[PDB]
Amino acid sequence: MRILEEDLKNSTYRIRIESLDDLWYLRNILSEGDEVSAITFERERIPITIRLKVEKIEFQDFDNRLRILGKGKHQSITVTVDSEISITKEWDDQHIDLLKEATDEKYVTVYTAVAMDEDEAQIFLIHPYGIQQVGTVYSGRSGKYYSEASYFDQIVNALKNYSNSIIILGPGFARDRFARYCAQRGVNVIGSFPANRTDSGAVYEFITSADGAKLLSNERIARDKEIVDEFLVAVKKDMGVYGRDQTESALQMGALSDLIITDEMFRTEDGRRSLSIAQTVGTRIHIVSVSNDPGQIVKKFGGFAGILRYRV
Repeated sequence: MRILEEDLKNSTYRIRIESLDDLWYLRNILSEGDEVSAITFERERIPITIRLKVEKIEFQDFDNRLRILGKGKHQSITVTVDSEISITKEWDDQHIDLLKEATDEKYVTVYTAVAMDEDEAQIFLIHPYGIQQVGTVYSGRSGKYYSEASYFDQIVNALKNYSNSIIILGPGFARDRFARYCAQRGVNVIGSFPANRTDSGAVYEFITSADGAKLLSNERIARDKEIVDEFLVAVKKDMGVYGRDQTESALQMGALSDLIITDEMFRTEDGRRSLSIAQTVGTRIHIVSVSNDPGQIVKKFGGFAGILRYRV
């Protein structure tokens, strides 16, 4: 994301979408009734009171449903890479952060991860907020025992359409052989790290490992993982709290050191309500995104979770 200009007086920022992921960020930045402005076409502007946003994680287009103000009837703005937008609203800390994050290369890097066996390789894109399965190459080895080269070859083809640093994962050294195979084709990798299985789980676990940390411990995905794990360990050790009621409850009595709520519940009034209470009470805040599995966990628990402390 790129910030073109701003108007402090009217709480506005003009941002330019540069990547697909920028849409995900835009989506989290926009809310209920914000005022958005765009130039449509012999150029004409279109200011709007947002009423609904249409966007699915990993999409390439973003739709702002609305009511024109700059007349009166419903209309719509379609955001895509290269689009420019003026957003007016009250910018709380969470939203300002989304902006600082979207525009910082150090935080939005995308990696291509290949978790492979001797007979199967799954490719994923590690977005700064979640994992996106993007294919699967079977070696067929069982059915042909066969040249591992044409399997490795299948993997390289599936990777041609992407251009991010590569991380190779997997159980038995098939990863090492493949990394060596890629070096001969020019294609160089950060890669090759052991992993129990060959599924998404492997990617998250890599995120959680020493090497994973050195690489992306600051990205959202890694952060949401870190806290939700703490919570999971918390609940096991009888120091955790889940569910709106129970959590809000423990929050109110300054009995919890960490308040974990979801992406979704933050767009909720209780959500925003509890965040401030949390600041009053002296409790750390954590907004986990349902766009990754750590978020999914908290979602299932109700969207609210907390880690206990001796009543403050």
